[PDB]
Amino acid sequence: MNIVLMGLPGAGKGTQAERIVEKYGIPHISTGDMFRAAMKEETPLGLEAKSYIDKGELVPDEVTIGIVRERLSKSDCERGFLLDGFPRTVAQAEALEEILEEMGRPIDYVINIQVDKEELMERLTGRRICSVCGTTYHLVFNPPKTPGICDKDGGELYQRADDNEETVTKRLEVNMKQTAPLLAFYDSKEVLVNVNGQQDIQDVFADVKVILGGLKQ
Ligand SMILES: Nc1ncnc2c1ncn2[C@@H]1O[C@H](COP(=O)(O)OP(=O)(O)OP(=O)(O)OP(=O)(O)OP(=O)(O)OC[C@H]2O[C@@H](n3cnc4c(N)ncnc43)[C@H](O)[C@@H]2O)[C@@H](O)[C@H]1O
Ligand SMILES: [Mg+2]
Ligand SMILES: [Zn+2]
Repeated sequence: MNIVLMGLPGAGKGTQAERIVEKYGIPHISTGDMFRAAMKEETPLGLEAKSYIDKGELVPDEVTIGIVRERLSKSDCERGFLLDGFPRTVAQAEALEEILEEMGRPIDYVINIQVDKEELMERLTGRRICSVCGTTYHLVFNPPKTPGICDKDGGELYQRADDNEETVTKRLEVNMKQTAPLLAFYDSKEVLVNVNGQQDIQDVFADVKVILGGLKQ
């Protein structure tokens, strides 16, 4: 159960990741989360990352590969893991292959969550996130039970700093450039599976379960 999720900004990676972790019991590894946590702490790594993240640009490959290698070296990853939003360049994918070869933990599937690009702006601009647990809601498509607060813990919802229209436009341009080469990389390795992310959340997850329920040790 060594799984990677890829998809354009807003496609539903984090929404699916939360459900995969709950169902299958493997740790969530999100480069986005790691960077934003480091930003909040204002560490040298965080202060370096912030410059890129704020513009909607990719953080350099070197630092990014480093933090993922470090995370994967932790004991919990022995049972599997769910990488969310990494790799997102071919150089990251190549380094990952080598790391996982050394570790003896090769990827089972790369799940590509496909959503029409024309949908992604509204996905992001309408997104609200729990400040306590980080789960995501959508004011139109997936609202909380009580406006402004999280169903699970009562935490206050907020809007991610990079979810403004101008930053979203950039984030979409940057990552769309990467789509064809990464798809070509993993289609080659015969681990790529496409899922239709343009469905109700539980229906996208139904399709994810078809794939992940098939895995046997
Ligand atoms: N490897 C790397 N290398 C270099 N730099 C890196 C890097 N990784 C990260 N970075 C940097 O860090 C930044 C942030 O990265 P990261 O945090 O990875 O952001 P991202 O990839 O842009 O993805 P998002 O979290 O924005 O969206 P998602 O697809 O997870 O959507 P969600 O499930 O919340 O859903 C979106 C919204 O839609 C709603 N929703 C979800 N599913 C559905 C559905 N099926 N139907 C309707 N609505 C839905 C949700 O409720 C929510 O409101 C990057 O821009 C970059 O600067
Ligand atoms: Mg996410
Ligand atoms: Zn919460």
